[PDB]
This record gives sequence, structure tokens and C-alpha cells, in this order.
Amino acid sequence: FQYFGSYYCQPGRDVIVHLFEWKWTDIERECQWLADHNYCGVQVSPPNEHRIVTDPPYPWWQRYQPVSYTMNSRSGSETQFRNMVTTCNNLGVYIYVDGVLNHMTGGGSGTGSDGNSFDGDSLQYPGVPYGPNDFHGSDDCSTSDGEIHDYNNPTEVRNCRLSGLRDLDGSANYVRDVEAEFANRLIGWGVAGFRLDACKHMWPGDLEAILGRLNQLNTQWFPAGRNAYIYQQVIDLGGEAVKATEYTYLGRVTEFKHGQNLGNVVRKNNGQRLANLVNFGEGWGQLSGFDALVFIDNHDNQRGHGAGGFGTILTFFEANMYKIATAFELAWDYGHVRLMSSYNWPRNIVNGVDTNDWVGPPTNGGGDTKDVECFNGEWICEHRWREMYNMVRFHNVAIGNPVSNWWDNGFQAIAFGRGNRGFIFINNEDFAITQTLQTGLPGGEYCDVISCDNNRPPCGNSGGACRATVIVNGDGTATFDVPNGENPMIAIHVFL
Ligand SMILES: OC[C@H]1O[C@H](O[C@H]2[C@H](O)[C@@H](O)[C@@H](O[C@H]3[C@H](O)[C@@H](O)[C@@H](O[C@H]4[C@H](O)[C@@H](O)[C@@H](O[C@H]5[C@H](O)[C@@H](O)[C@@H](O[C@H]6[C@H](O)[C@@H](O)[C@@H](O)O[C@@H]6CO)O[C@@H]5CO)O[C@@H]4CO)O[C@@H]3CO)O[C@@H]2CO)[C@H](O)[C@@H](O)[C@@H]1O
Ligand SMILES: OC[C@H]1O[C@H](O[C@H]2[C@H](O)[C@@H](O)[C@@H](O[C@H]3[C@H](O)[C@@H](O)[C@@H](O[C@H]4[C@H](O)[C@@H](O)[C@@H](O)O[C@@H]4CO)O[C@@H]3CO)O[C@@H]2CO)[C@H](O)[C@@H](O)[C@@H]1O
Ligand SMILES: [Ca+2]
Ligand SMILES: [Cl-]
Repeated sequence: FQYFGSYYCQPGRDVIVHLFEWKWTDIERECQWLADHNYCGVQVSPPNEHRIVTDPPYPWWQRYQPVSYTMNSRSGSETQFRNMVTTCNNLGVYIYVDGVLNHMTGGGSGTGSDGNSFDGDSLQYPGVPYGPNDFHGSDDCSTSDGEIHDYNNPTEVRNCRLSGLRDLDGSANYVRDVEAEFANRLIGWGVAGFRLDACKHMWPGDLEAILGRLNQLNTQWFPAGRNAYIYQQVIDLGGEAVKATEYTYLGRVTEFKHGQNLGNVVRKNNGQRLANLVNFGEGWGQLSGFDALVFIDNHDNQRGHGAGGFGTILTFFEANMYKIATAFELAWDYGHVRLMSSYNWPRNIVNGVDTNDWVGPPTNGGGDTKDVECFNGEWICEHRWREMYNMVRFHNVAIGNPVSNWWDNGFQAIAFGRGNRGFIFINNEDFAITQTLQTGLPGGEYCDVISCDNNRPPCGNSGGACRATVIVNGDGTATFDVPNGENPMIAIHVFL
């Protein structure tokens, strides 16, 4: 039985970006920028035919209610999808499909994004086709409303309806065949892998049966005999009967503890200290790095969906702390890193819940999506922020080097290197620090890539606040002058 947790990237590329609700034409155009900045790939929103919800008007979450496995979605047509995949693959930037296999729609009836009808009440999905026999039901789920309530009951979690979403019978050969045909069609077009939605709600044995039906990647671009890359969404913050460790034998698993812990640390919640990150990773009770897909925030928890709440996870709304957490995550050596890329919406937290957590992407009406224009107040484009992409370059130069030359002052300042390739100093204190440290880097003149454009003089001041150059002495020490406040961190590194 094959393992699907290994990704495939061009040399010098590694980090993934979730281009949440981006249209295919925009992702196709973005792949040139992503390749130039040595990102490895893109997670795309569910591309199959999905529900069109008009009350409320065209929420993002309509794409998590499949109507069929045809390929006309809010992000564009099948033609536009295949154009995107071909162009991106040709640039060495790969595509990971948000694959929604646990369920179809909730209740009610309507027309999906490709003109096929559905009826959640009668369990009729003629575009597939699925009927009542293809779903779990009262024989499989004994809760009074048929929905999931008790996360200490694995059978309930896996056989009942997640928030009323009609729950497919993943044990049936027909459903396994239909879902593998969908995945294999995507793979045949050049898709490199999948973010598998709601895997906590599916039996690992059913996922194993589906994955065992997959074809290997398309050799127009990928090496012969290469399994697709599979990472599985399982929210495991402890204290439940379904565990992430149940899924790691199939592929990687989303490590939600990672963003919870880094959010709490950088926020200094309940007396947390940055110095505690000295052993961050598996030693914090998390998955092994090889098993983990890691990220500061995702499309659910930036808007309170999933575990819930707004006092821990860091997002673009907390931009300064968010950059600190992401910089640490990119400079560290733990997990496959995914960066969220968001759109703005009128987040309105009332009694701990965002009342507008349903709002979809920038739109002119009718359920369309507007062309991306980064930094216009509608598209956030975190992956295009200099502090992000320069730390992606830092991360790339550092690939294969362990953490070295760790230093901490005991509280909210840390520093560490990656072999002889890069060094970062993070000052999360409310004061300024002047500290000479062994960097492990060759002597020379370096630029702070958090504030400057380049890694060596001329440093480049496109952001307007490029700091004075950092001198690494012949002995490898450098004196770091890091004021507290905005971007309170200095990162330096060598060239490839
Ligand atoms: O139709 C009848 C039906 O109406 C109501 O339900 C509807 C609901 O109000 C409406 O918002 C929508 O549901 C959305 C959902 O709100 C969105 O979040 C989105 O859900 C997908 C999500 O984006 C995915 O990333 C993925 O995340 C899931 C996890 O896989 C789950 O495990 C679960 O996390 C739980 C976690 O595991 C636990 O440890 C604990 O922390 O609690 C968490 C749950 O709070 O939830 C997350 C986040 O949703 O999977 C989701 C599904 O793909 O998209 C949904 C579909 O559009 O549609 C509902 C159906 O109409 C009403 O509430 C029902 O009672 C009623 O039967
Ligand atoms: O070439 C395009 C642009 O490049 C340069 O802009 C950079 C910035 O120098 C970076 O600092 C960063 O900008 C982020 C910023 O770090 C982040 O804090 C956030 O700022 C928001 C803020 O959250 C919000 O409160 C409010 O004040 O609006 C700010 C943004 O206007 O988001 C910024 C990105 O929008 O990344 C950009 C792009 O790399 C250069 O300075 C620009 O002149 C240039 O157009
Ligand atoms: Ca299920
Ligand atoms: Cl996810």
C-alpha cells in the first residue's frame, strides 16, 4: 500500500499558497510571479460543480457543498482550469485541489454551478449520479437530528452529517469508484495533489480504498511512478476520539496545533514566551514534521470556523504579529509550510462570532468573482508581502540545514541560524535590543531582508524602511540592533 504524504517541487522551491477563491485566470497569471519568487505550488478552491447559495448571497462556503464532479465552478470553467494547470505546471508551480469527498449538499434543492440540479432532501444528485443508497442514513447514524454532536464517538463523527451535510457512504464500491474517477480526471490533466476536506469525518479505510484507486502523476511534467501528494484536513487539538495519528499512514495531516501554539506564543497569551520556541515542533505534542502540513491561519479559522474563537489564531487583521509568526514558521525547520492568501471582508465579531463570516470573495454581483488586484483593500495577497516572500527566499536558501546557534534572553527575544545559510533575530519585547551573536554566516555585509529588497548591498528600499546593513565580523558574530514595534526582526542570509 502506497504512501501519499510526499510532495514534489522543483529545486529550490517548497512553500505552498492557498489562493482562496481566486479565479483560474488569475491563478494562471499568478504562477509567473510565484515561480519568480520560488514558491512550489498553489492550493485551489474546490473546482467541481458546487451549490449556488443565494441566501445569503454567494457565500464562500457554497463551494464546500458538491453538486457533481463536473468542473465548472465559481473560479471558472473546465477549459480555464486546464489552462491554469498547464501554464502553472510549465512554470514549475504545481496545483493542489481542495477535494470535497465526505459529503454533497445540505438540505434544500437548487441548481449547481454547472447547471445540474440537486435535492438534499431526497438525496438526488443526478449530475453524478448519486441517490439515497449512496449515503449514510438512519442505519448508520443514530443521532436524533442525523447530525454530528459527540466528537468522542468516532462512528458518529464519521457516519453522521457534519452540520447537516448529506454524508456519502465511503464504504461503497460505487462511491469509491466515482470519487476516484473525479480525482483521476484531475490528475490526468496535471493536478499534483489534493487538500482532502473533512477527513476527520471519513474512515481511514475508505480513504485508503480511494487512494489505492488513484493513477500516478502525469509524466508530461512529473517523474514516472510518482504518487499524488495528499494532505488531509483533520482538526486535532486534543480531547477527542478521532486523532490525526490515524491518518498519517495515508498522507500528511493538517497540524492545527501549530497555528494555535504560534498564535498564543506571539500574542503572549497567558504568559507565553517566545523563548519557549527553542524546541518548537513535535516536542510540543505536535505531529512529526514529516507528517505535518503547517500554517498560521486557514480559510476557516481566520473567520471563526472550525475550532472557533478569535483570541489565538493570527491573521492579516493582526498584520504585525502575523508577520512575526509567519517569519518564525518559515525560518524554522518543521512541516510543509502553506501560506494563506486572503480577501478582505467586513469581519464583525459579536459575542465571539463573526456575523459576516459567510461573505464571499470580492464580487460585482451575480456570484461572479472580480479579477485580483493585490493590495487594493479587497485582495490581501499575503504571499506578495515583502516580509513573506523574502522569508520564503530565506526559507529556500536554508533548505536542508538544521537549526543552529539558538539564542534566547529568557522571555520575548530569540535568534537562530540555519547552518551557515541564514540567521534571524526576532524581538517581541516592548523595548529595543542590541546584541552581538554568533550567526554561523561568513563575514561580510548583509541586508535585513525583512525591511530591504536584497540580501546584499545595494539593499534596496522599495518599502521605504530598509534598515542599516548588518556586518558579520570575521568570527561570524554580528551586532543586531532591533527596535521593538513594527517588523521587530532582522533576517540575513547568503545567496543560492
Ligand atoms: O441544510 C441544513 C443545515 O443548515 C445548517 O448548516 C449549514 C451551515 O449553517 C452553513 O454555514 C453551511 O456550512 C458550511 C460551513 O459553515 C463552512 O465552515 C464550510 O465548512 C467546510 C469547511 O470550510 C472545511 O474546511 C471543512 O472544515 C470542517 C471540519 O472538517 C470539521 O471537522 C468541523 O470542525 C469541527 C472540529 O473537527 C471539531 O474538533 C470542533 O472543533 O468543532 C468543529 C466544528 O465546529 O467543521 C470545519 C469547519 O466547517 O469542512 C466543511 C465542510 O466541507 O462549508 C459548509 C458547507 O457550505 O452549510 C450547512 C449545510 O446547509 C444547519 O447548521 C444544519 O443544522 C442544517 O442541517
Ligand atoms: O510593489 C508593491 C508594493 O511593495 C511595497 O509594499 C510592501 C510593504 O513594504 C510590506 O510592508 C508589505 O506590506 C504589507 C504590510 O506589511 C502589512 O502590515 C499590511 O499592511 C496593511 C495594514 O494591515 C492595514 O492596517 C492598513 O494599514 O493597510 C496596510 C496596507 O496598506 O499589508 C501590506 C500589504 O498591503 O508588503 C507590500 C508588498 O510587498 C511598497 O511599500 C509599496 O509602495 C508597493 O506598492
Ligand atoms: Ca462521513
Ligand atoms: Cl485546511
